[PDB]
Amino acid sequence: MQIFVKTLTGKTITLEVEPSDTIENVKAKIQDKEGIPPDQQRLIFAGKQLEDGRTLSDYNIQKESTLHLVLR
Ligand SMILES: [Hg+2]
Repeated sequence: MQIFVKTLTGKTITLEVEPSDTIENVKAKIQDKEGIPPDQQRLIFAGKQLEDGRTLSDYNIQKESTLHLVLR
């Protein structure tokens, strides 16, 4: 499914992911696509900071959802 990642620069990146994917993989996808080191990625959804060991499904993130990316 497709999801959006809104960065603080005003750029929104599109990503193809599965609800079963882990947050660490999502960060991996972002680094692969935008080159942002995973260690600097702070993802937020619904006011919650996402944890590397959890999955998108754990947070109820569905298609067309928008995550927020703040660089650490
Ligand atoms: Hg938002």
